[PDB]
Amino acid sequence: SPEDFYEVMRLIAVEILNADLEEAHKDQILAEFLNRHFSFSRTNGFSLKVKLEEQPQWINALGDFIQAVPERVDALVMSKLRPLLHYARAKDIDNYRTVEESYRQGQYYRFDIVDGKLNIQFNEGEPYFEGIDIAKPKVKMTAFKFDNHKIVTELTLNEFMIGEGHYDVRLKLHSRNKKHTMYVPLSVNANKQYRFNIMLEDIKAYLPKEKIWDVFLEVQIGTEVFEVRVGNQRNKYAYTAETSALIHLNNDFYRLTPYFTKDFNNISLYFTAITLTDSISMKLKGKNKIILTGLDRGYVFEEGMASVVLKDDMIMGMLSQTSENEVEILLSKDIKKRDFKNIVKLNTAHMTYSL
Amino acid sequence: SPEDFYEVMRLIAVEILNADLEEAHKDQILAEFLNRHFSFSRTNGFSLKVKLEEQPQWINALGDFIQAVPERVDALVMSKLRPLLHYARAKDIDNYRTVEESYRQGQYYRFDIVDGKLNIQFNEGEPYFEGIDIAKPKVKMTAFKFDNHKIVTELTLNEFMIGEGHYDVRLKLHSRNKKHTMYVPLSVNANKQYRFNIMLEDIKAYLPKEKIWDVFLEVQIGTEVFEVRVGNQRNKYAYTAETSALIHLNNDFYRLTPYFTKDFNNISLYFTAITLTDSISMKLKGKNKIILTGLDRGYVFEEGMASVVLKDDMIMGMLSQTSENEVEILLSKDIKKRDFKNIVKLNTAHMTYSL
Amino acid sequence: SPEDFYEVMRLIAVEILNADLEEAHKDQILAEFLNRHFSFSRTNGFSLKVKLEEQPQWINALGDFIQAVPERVDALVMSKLRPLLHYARAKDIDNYRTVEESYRQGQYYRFDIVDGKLNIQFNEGEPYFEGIDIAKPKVKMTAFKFDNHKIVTELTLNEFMIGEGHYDVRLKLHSRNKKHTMYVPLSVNANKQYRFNIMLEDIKAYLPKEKIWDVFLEVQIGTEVFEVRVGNQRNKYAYTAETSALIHLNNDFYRLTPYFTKDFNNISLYFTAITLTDSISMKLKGKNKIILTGLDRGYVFEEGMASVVLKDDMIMGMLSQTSENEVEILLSKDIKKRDFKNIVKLNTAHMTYSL
Repeated sequence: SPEDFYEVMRLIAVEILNADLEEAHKDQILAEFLNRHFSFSRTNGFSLKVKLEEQPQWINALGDFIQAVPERVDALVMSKLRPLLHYARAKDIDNYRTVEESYRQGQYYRFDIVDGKLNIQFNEGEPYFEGIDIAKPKVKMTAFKFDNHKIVTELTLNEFMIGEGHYDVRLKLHSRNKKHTMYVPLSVNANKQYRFNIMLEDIKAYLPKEKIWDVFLEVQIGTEVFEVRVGNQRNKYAYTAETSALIHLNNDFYRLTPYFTKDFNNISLYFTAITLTDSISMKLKGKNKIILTGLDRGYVFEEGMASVVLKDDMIMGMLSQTSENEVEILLSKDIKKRDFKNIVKLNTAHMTYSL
Repeated sequence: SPEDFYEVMRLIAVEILNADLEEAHKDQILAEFLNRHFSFSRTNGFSLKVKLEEQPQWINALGDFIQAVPERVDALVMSKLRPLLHYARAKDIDNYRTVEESYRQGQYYRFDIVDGKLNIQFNEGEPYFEGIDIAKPKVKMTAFKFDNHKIVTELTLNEFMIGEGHYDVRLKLHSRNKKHTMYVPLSVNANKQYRFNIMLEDIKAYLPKEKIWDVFLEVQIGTEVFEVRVGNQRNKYAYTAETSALIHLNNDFYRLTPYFTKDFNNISLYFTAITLTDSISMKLKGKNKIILTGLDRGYVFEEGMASVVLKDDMIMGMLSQTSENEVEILLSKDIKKRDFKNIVKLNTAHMTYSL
Repeated sequence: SPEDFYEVMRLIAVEILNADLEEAHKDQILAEFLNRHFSFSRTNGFSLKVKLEEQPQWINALGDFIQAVPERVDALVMSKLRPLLHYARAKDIDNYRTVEESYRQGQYYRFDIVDGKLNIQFNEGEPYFEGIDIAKPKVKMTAFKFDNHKIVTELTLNEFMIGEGHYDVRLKLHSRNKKHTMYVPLSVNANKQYRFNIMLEDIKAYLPKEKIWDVFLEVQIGTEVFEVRVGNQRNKYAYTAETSALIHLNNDFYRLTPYFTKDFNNISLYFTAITLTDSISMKLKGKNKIILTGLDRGYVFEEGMASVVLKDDMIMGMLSQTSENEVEILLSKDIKKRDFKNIVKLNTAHMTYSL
């Protein structure tokens, strides 16, 4: 129960003050006490979790507890807590929730940035709290689709202390050895859902430099840069593990394989050479259907128009991903078995693969 | 005639000063007097409208009139008028026009921004006028084309007090209830003509959230943001009203319909469900042509390669928009009437529609 | 040899001081002396050119020479030399090289920008040198490919005093008369390799305004803009001179021709009208191959799916660039010679050309 709890934290704050050493050393010890308690106790975001009727009962005890700590100490504590300490002593939970609410989406009544920090007035007539640090945004990968033509991924900023439009975002590919880097511009965003089209024709020339490419979201605020590793929060990955995309580069074949890391479950891209006939079989089904089968893993191809090229003939077709390791190319006419063996080239809607 | 006119405005300025109340209250009343007169009288942009020979005759009378108002008052008047008041008293119309000229395109001899405001020196050797506010840009929609694959729109900033390169622009879709938002990056710009390619594959996932999407141009200068509603100034809209684009989304069909609002003639996008066979007929013409007819409104499709898919066969074709509600798909071979009834799938160059 | 050389420069610095005129006029004459010597002598970048063992022998003599010039003068010399003058007197070549190293890629131990200038601490514990100007980046065009559908060019910043991520870049097309302009956004970048996809459908409407379009790279740092003319440093151009791309615009045909200027060997784009049948021949080879031959210059087309349209029939094909002025369209079926003469329309994968 609230005031039985904050009763206790009040007395602990009292004894830190009546310990036996200097004045300013007690507040530093005390300042660390409420950085942690507001970060890791019941107090964090109580105005959004507790239902609205019981929260009046919460702010009284918090108020008497926060009344016990001197106003001096609000300068050494983490900057984003100064408003909550102030409305705690004032037992003002319309504004206390507003603040905790204001941090989640970055919607303040009035605000602006100064020196890369926030100055916020949370409601009309209330003071401005100045110099509030900007914490790292939480990112959830809410979509991830890919084929042999592009990768489409959606990253959703679930929590960020600053609203849409005042920051820039890019998708960052960082090699595991940190030596090489790729940046993909934003394609479109709907509120805080950020969608990136990674065209493999754009990144084919740079991928061979390293095998492991880790995915980050870069978020820039003027010149303060956040590097957010992405993947550990996500919607359910839509493919069987090791599902890959076929890449063709300087007469050689490669696979691009998304996967999730062992230590922290983040998403990365594995790029390595293959031998096409060891990885994918090509067979004739009926007289007008070509079937591509991933032998060890699924390969996803873009659906739509396709063609097969012989040395003196060509046939159009329609490609469809019938299963996660099986692709059907429905040809526009019959192909004899003897000529099927002489396919020189296979094309999807945007890519060509010389056999 | 000029000095008969500015004669009068001089005497009106004289009587505001000889009214009977405090000193600073007269200038505020006076400051509002010339905010309006420069905004809504013959004086606005006279150096660009009047032909060059008669303007010398204008600046003398303006000079004697502006000579009557104290230099004190140039601090409470709208910031962008301070240069014109100064060159008025100086009866300097080479610089007066230069200023009015300088505001139209944002081409100053010397300038830079400070606190989101302009500090301008209009000619060599002349003073710097500091702290000039930036008014909202005028936008004209100079192109708007669309099909079932993308929207291409060109927005031209006809007037803006700051030159190309120092601001950013994005295309904003804002739901009528302000709840949801889409931002499209700039695709290319030629001087102050800004072209946006809105790929429907990029926005298909976000459109179903609301029916009405209003079009804005966002213009950002550091952190000062302008929201400009667009459409009321435009070149002639190139389609018959209610012309739409067909969208396919999770087995369901929709229309995306550009239109212009009743109250202020701005352009918006209407997204709503349809029943394909109630809206579009598909018929065979001759033996090798498929005709799509919009029954209630025209539907625009991307011209170029297309195909029709049957359950065990496929046929390529060429799509052409023969009229605004009629589309022809010229097939590569004949199709029997009995098989035309068994078309399972229809594809344009970039989109697929399962029947 | 080092100290025989810097011996001399020391004495020259001595006599500039013992000349007969004012104090501050000698330092200005002296300040210009070491702007040039560090810019155009053995001293420039010696810590990166000389091999590591012999450089200790270099910094002693430089030290005694730089010891002779007063510390007063480091304020009037070019800002980026202040660290090297300081570590010269200190004969500190671990830090001297670090600085020269730090300028090449823009990798400082600690730094930030202030007023569009750098404040740098080069190693842990060392002072901060403040107010360092940012010189123009060196640009090398490391790739340039094009066809009738897009231009793909890669620009590599070989040297830039500021690391990736803190600046923006755009590709600029500037008409020779400076009247018209085109800006192409960045498509992707890998470290300091910046790739631009210039879609001709995006720039077709703006190209007719002028014939000569010069290529620049714009680099923006807050509001300080660099205009870097590109082309004179490049990898070997991949096409024969005058190789062009065919453009179709309002029933008329044009060529877009990259070329390099006479005076400074920079790359530009020439846009001018042609008569299709005077520039490109179309002939039948065998019964299923259409050959496009550039008569006066090569024309590059995008490889992949293509089609030819007759007034009541259409044929798909595969386009391949067999030589730099010869293109083969391998049709899906035979075409009679009498119907080949009645081709109304020719399509590549993304473009259409009405004959």
